[PDB]
Amino acid sequence: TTCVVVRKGDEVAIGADALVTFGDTRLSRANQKVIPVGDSFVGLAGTTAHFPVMRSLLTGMGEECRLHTRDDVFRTFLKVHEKLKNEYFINTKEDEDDPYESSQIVCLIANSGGIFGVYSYREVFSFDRFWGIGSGRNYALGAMHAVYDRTDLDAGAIARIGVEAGIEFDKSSAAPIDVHTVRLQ
Amino acid sequence: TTCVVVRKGDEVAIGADALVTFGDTRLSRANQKVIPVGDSFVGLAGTTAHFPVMRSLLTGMGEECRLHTRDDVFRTFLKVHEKLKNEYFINTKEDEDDPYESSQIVCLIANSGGIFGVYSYREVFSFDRFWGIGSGRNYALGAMHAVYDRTDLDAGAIARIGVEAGIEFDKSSAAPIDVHTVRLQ
Amino acid sequence: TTCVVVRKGDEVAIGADALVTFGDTRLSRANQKVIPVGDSFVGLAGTTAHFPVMRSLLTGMGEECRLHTRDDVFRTFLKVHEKLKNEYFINTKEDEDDPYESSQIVCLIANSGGIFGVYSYREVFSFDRFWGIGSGRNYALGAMHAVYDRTDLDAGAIARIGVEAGIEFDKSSAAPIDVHTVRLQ
Amino acid sequence: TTCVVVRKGDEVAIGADALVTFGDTRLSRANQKVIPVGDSFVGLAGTTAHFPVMRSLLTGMGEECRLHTRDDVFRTFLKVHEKLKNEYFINTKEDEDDPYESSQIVCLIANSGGIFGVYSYREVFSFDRFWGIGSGRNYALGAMHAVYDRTDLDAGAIARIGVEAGIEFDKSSAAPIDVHTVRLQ
Amino acid sequence: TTCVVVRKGDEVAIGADALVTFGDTRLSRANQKVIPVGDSFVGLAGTTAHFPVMRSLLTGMGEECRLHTRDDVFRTFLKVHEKLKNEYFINTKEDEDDPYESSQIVCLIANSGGIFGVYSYREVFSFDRFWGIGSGRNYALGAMHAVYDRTDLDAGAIARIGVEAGIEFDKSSAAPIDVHTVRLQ
Amino acid sequence: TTCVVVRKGDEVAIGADALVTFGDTRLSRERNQKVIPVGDSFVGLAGTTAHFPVMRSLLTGMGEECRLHTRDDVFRTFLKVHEKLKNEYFINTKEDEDDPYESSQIVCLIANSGGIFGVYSYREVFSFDRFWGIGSGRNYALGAMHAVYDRTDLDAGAIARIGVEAGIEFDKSSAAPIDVHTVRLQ
Amino acid sequence: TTCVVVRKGDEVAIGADALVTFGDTRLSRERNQKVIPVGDSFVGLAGTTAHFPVMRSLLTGMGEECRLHTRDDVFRTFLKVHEKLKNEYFINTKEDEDDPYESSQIVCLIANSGGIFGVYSYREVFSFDRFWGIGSGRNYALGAMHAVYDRTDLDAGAIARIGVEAGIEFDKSSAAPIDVHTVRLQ
Amino acid sequence: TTCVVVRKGDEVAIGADALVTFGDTRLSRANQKVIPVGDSFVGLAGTTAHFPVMRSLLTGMGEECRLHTRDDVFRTFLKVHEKLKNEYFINTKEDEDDPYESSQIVCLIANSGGIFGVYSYREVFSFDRFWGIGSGRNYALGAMHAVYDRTDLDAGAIARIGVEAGIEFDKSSAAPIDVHTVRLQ
Amino acid sequence: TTCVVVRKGDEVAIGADALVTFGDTRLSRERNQKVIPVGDSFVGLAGTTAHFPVMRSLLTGMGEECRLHTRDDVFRTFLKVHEKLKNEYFINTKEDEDDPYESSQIVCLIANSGGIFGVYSYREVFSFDRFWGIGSGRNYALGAMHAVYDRTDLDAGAIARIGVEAGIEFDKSSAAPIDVHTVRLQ
Amino acid sequence: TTCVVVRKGDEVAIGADALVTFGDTRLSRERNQKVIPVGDSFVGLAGTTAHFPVMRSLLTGMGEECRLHTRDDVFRTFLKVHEKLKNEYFINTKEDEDDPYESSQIVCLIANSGGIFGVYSYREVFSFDRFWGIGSGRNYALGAMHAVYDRTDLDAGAIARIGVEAGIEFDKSSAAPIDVHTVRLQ
Amino acid sequence: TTCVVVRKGDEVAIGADALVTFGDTRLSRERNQKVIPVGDSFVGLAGTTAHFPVMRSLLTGMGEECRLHTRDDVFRTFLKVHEKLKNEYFINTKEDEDDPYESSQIVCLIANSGGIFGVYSYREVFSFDRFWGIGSGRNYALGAMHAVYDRTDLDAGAIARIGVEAGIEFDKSSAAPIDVHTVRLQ
Repeated sequence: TTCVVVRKGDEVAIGADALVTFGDTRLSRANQKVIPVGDSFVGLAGTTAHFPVMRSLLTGMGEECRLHTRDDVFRTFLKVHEKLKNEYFINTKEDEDDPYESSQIVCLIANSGGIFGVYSYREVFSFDRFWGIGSGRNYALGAMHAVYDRTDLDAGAIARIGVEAGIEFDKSSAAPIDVHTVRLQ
Repeated sequence: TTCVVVRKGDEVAIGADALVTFGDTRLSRANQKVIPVGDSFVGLAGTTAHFPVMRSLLTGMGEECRLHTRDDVFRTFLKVHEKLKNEYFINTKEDEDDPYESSQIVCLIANSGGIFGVYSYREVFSFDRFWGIGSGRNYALGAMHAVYDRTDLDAGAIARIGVEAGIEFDKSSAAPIDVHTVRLQ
Repeated sequence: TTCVVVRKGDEVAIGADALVTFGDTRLSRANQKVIPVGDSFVGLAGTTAHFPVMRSLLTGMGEECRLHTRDDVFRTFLKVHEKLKNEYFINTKEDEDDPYESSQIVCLIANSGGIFGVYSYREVFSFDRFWGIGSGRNYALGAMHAVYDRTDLDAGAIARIGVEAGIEFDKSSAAPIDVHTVRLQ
Repeated sequence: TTCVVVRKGDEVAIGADALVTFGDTRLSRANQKVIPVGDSFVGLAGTTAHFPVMRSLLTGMGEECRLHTRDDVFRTFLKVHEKLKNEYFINTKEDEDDPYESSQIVCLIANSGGIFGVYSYREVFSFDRFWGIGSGRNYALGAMHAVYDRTDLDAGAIARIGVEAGIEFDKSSAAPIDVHTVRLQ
Repeated sequence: TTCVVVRKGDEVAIGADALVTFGDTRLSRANQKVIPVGDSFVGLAGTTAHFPVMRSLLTGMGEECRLHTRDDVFRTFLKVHEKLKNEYFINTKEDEDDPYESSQIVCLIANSGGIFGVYSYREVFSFDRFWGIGSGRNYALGAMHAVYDRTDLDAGAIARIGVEAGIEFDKSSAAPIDVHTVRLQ
Repeated sequence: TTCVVVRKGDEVAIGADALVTFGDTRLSRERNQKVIPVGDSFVGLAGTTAHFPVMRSLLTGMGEECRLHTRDDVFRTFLKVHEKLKNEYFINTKEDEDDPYESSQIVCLIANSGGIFGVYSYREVFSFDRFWGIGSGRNYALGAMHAVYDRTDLDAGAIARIGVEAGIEFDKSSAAPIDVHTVRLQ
Repeated sequence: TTCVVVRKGDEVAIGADALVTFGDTRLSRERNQKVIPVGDSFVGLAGTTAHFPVMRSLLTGMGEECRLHTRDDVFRTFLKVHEKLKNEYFINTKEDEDDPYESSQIVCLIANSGGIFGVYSYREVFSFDRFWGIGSGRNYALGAMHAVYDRTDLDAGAIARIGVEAGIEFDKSSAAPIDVHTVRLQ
Repeated sequence: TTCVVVRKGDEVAIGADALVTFGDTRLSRANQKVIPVGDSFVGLAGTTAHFPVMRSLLTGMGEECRLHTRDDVFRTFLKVHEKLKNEYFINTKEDEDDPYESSQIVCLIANSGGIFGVYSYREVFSFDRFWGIGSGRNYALGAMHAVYDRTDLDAGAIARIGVEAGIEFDKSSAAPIDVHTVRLQ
Repeated sequence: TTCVVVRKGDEVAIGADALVTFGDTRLSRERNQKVIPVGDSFVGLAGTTAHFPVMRSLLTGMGEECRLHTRDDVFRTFLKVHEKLKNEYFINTKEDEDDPYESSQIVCLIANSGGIFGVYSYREVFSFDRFWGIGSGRNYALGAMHAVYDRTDLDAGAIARIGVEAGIEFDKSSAAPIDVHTVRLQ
Repeated sequence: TTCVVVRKGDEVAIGADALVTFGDTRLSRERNQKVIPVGDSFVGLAGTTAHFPVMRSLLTGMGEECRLHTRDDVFRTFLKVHEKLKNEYFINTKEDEDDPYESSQIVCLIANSGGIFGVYSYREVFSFDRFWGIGSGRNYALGAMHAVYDRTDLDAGAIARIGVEAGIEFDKSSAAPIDVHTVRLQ
Repeated sequence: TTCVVVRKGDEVAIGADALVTFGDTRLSRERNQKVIPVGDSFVGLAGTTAHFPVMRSLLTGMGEECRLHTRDDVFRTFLKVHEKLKNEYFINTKEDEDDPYESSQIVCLIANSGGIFGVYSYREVFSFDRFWGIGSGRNYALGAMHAVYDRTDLDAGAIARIGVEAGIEFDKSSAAPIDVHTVRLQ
């Protein structure tokens, strides 16, 4: 996976690749990993096997899923954690003494309030210019960093360039590219 | 095991091999891994040792076992998870940070509503053309992909060809082949 | 251990060896692993160290220990699981994602209702001709398979031949042989 | 440790060595591992570090510590398990699927009712002639087996010979030898 | 990370580097690891991924976050442990038999009451001259020890020198340096 | 990688995908790198891209002493490849008899007018009647080729393409474009 | 694999299954690949299919210097097989005395007019009086042959078939058809 | 650490070294590991990181901390275990099947009632002449054993000699030596 | 480390960061230590700082016998480097064919008027058309150079600088200042 | 161990602690054991006390053939030390290029009128401009020396003492007394 | 095992326990097996009883070429012991410089009129001023001897006895009776 979020000027963008697999076996589809949730867009980290519950949970919430500030995203995903446990019987533990782990990344978020990342359903970050997640994200970060200050490139174009870089070098990332842009409030 | 599901035109099909073992020792029988549940057919993944409880649970449910839509299959297997714990004292945990694991696959499903797969009793997928599970599934996927667009082949015939491929190359798959077809609503 | 069950004609049989050990050290006795439970015979898998509680539990049950059908054996051993936990404070967990393990085998059963095997106190199987368990069972299965269709051999004789094979080749199986026969209802 | 129990004629005996250590460091004393409990004698298996609670528990019980039959010893040590958990906050788990382990041995017992062994606070055995436990027990078993049928040797003398053998060959067994004899009822 | 605390004369100081990472990937920022909590300064140990909850918890407490004595810091962080569990569903276990582990370090603290360190949310230390934590702390300790008795250097200057040493030699420490000083009561 | 060989009628074929990587990082490339013309044979290389240059240089440099049209010839030729690797390039290729089957011991598939062959551990040579495949996508390829081999409208080249297509469809370590070469049997 | 040898009366027999695989993937084949005629003896090969070609080529190429009709002859012959593997084919077959029993050290079973034999680690040779078997299905085979050996209506060939049948019945790594050869004792 | 207790004549003594570390890094101090608790002295085993809670707990108890007999010490430290769990949320588990482990040692104790050692907060020992704990204790035991019968040496002098030996040979033991003596009742 | 090579138009470039460490402890230094002038080529060294001195001493001492302007020349030259390491400096550099891709087998990148090259395990030599990079920050560098390569205002030197900048930005084991050298193609 | 070398102005210094152990058990000693006079140089030995006697005997016995006043001389000298260890004392000192940085490969620090040096794996020699340190207490020492190096009142000897003091203060495997030797640069 | 050596005044002593085992099983014995008279020296052997016979046979057979009265003599003698073990008895005794301290590398303690010595890995020889000990009970022994060494009424023999007594008291792998030999210094 290569998923990125970008912020520049009065616009934000979220970009993602399309590859979905059950382990090493590719699954052909009719984008599955980027979800519209109200007027936000959420890009899911991790294995395809865990997408259906997350899509069903976030899209079903509706009004109680508030994402336009860091505190709102934080309180919302605390509620996502509780719903996973009580309704779907899924565990999402966090221990403070654990080091950084990629499998604890939940999602990136883009809306008119800004661009955000969620770690372990509890730790929420806000980003000023860009960030990315998944197996192709290091390639994406280098690309977006190299081109961000170009005057002819908006947030959507920078996000596309980020995903292109991930697809170019990562075997676990593949075309087509899905990009959505949103104007800041 | 090689178990497949196929959808083409106004018909769906489910196909499975017959090999059942306790570990490395083969068990001779009078098909054990494909179960009629109401008007659906369910193909069980995993070891033969865990078949009896699953067969007893699914066939005993009756009316509360609804499988003709993705949401119905989802809610039904959430109930299967609870029954396993409360009635049969069997555990089926899911952690979100876990990667893809073959031992979390529950079953494939075929009925007049379509063809489905269930992962970890919670994550439900719908398939457009075909899918397969078990040790011989990679051979089966290649075979079904190669022949799906043949105008002379219906869903039942494609499923047979899928199971044939699994039997040909996988030591843990064996004849005879069991195939059932159902007309879409 | 080599323990077998056989069914042929109007008779069933259960056969077992006599070797009992605490680890690698042999224990001399005055058969310990085959138990009469009402009008059934139960052959215990696993270490000698866990025999006393199982013998005490099964023989103490009496009327609530019903074993003449697959469903009865199933419900009975669900109750055995609960008694082990609540009365004797012993754990018998099952996880669905676990593969086949020999240490989960509980027993073989022979009575006028047929011949049965119990796995993990929850999964119950019925056998048509024969089966065996323990370290010498592969030798036993080969022997019984080779001689089953002999017109001069009844169920008791086939079971003896099964245990003989286990004793011949397995260091963890030893004479004398204990065989009991029961007429089918 | 080398601890043995013997039964012959109208007498039983229990024998033990004297070595006590905290790990590899020897502890000099004013026998610590053989305990008088009412009119029985109990020989403790395992590390010296766990002796004080066991001595305090068994000797404090008094009348509710009944040991003269297999069933009595069984029910008594079920109560010992509960007291360890509820009063002393010590765990003694048993899983049925576990293999034989020396660290699950609790004690040998000798009284006018016979000679007994307790495994995992739940599984109780009765012995006809002799048995032994601890690091020197294999040497002891060979010695007692070789001399048991000697007409000039009683149960006490056979037990001494058993402990002598353990002391001779096992570095974790040491003199002096402690032997107690009891007449059968 | 290199974070230090210093006490000398009528002044204390806290010093920290600026490097923040998600694993091996650096995160560019607009100091994130040093937090003003009332009139104290708290420097956070461990991964950047766990900063947001800790910052949100400590700054939200307000009056119930008392830090000017060893006992106050102790009782306050016991409450931090409970809030993490009950409000944020985060675990912070301590076992007494565990050895020293760097991942159990919580923070260093500097205020008008003195300089403190917190280990595992339960064990609180007070320091007379200085201490440091994180991957560059050994370099920092050597530097501060070498220069502490210099008559021209106050607590703030000694802390800067400590962080400089960490930045010089540790790849996981980077400029700019953040230092805050506070007068003792 | 998905590489296949096929034999049907008077024709044989060899097919391969194009993906080449240094570990997990893709390398953009130029004609197919893993299928090599060696005289009038075609050789498809198994394993990591990092070990391709020496193998390409060795096989193409041999010329006349690289004889591949029979099982025995392929066998003796690759014994010589083993010796050259050790003595000229200082590379080790050990075989122990007690070792089990390992995919990292696969060397190559071969197609020429003498037939279709596979080489394991530079010493064990097999001949195939209808088809075979190697690499991470080969199980998908085998299922596809098995399912379509008896089709009267499909020749050896077409069956090989279908094999590589299946590997590309399902294996993340296999990618288009597909390279196929056909040769008439002698 | 299930391979057995039997001796009874004036006849010996060798029996084997037909399943051959590259790892977990089955290879379709042609006559039985794992039983080899070597002069007037029959040799049944243990272990992975990947190591069959060199062993077949070595044993069948020896000819006159491959003498197998006594325990000492089989012993000296397979010492020479060990040396040829190392010097000609550059394959290692080490033995350490302190190693325990390992199934991957089994080389073959042998049947000829001199008797029935087994070879372990190319150095340790055994002679059998009634029967033995090797491979993943051998425990089932041993039980079957033991149960039926004393039947007056069954000769060595029939007992061997029954042994292989038992292996095929219960072992997933054993498959039909069954190959049996009988030889009269000298 | 080297901590010892000695008993001779009408006097007992407790001796300890001064080295305190956070892992491999030494901490300079203004003795931290020997605590006065009422009229007893308690020497703490294990890492410096766990000292503050133990010091705070034992010194805060006061009258309910009774230590002058084996049974009193036993009941007192059972209460210490409960307080650690309920007040400080610290775990101190004991399993009976565990072997001897140095990390389960709690403390040595010296008072007018005698000299004691506590293992796993539950198992209490009394010593006749001497004992020691920590990384330098083997050197200390050899020294004290060699000199105990010297007529010119009292309990305090023997304890000093014990700690001297630990300091001489153990890198994790360091001067100065702290010794306290108490007259037996 | 972040080291890159670039080729565009009539120019090539090599770029590297400056960070050098003994393990986790930084060493302050002097000109760039990891980029070496060897005749009229520039060589960027992969791996730990601890192994730089012998490699610098060996390559710069060779002189005329160190020929690097073609793939074959670089190949033969580094075969000789392998032999010198063993015979003169008593250092081992083994390669086994069955080993997978490993980053610790990377030797160097090379830039000269003949083109841009990479050397793996002293034996496997690659030529690059546009760019490549090695070391802990190379993935960031590859993404940056790929994103900007087709810019008409950027030459090979500028693209290399941008590559190293990206590595320094995100990798803790890469640090300023940046060292870049450009060479005109023959 | 804490051993340091310093260079400042016209003087160099070498400093070391005194702690020597067989494993965890301290050995009481006599002058400093880990700093050796070799001609007019001083050599500070890294690693376990158990390996000191052979190294002391070898270096002090060499005499004239032990030349240490330049980087190349130190390099050639310790290549000879490696050969003597193998041929005379039957001790192995292997280096593999693909190995990462390891503290157990550190041999010694050196101080003489030619400068201050460090030797890694008997083959890789470094020269230092201001200071360096080795052993378990070296990180504390580096921080101390870095913090005080630019003090106008401190010479090379005083900076080295301060370095060893820091190691002794914080490292349990470092202990007083401190041994320091100074030498004037040529 | 507890074995010690002591030096005080004009006398040295060597002391040892008597316990000998094959693994965990005790072997009953005869005079002390682990202390050997070699000419006019006494040698106490470390390690398992299983390796005593060759060492006893080698050292006692040497005679005149076994010189032990100085550190250099002991050193050269045990270099020769290493060579004899390899060439005559086919036993390996490797040393790698990068290895840490290991108790299984201890060879022996030595006492004679020249002083008291210890040998590590057949190559590293130490001389002791007051005392030392080896084996599983040595830490107890060191503490005892340290505590009593300065007693005016105790000679070297008495201090050694006290050392072995301490080992026997606390170590399960040490047992009575105690064997002590004293020798006057030259």
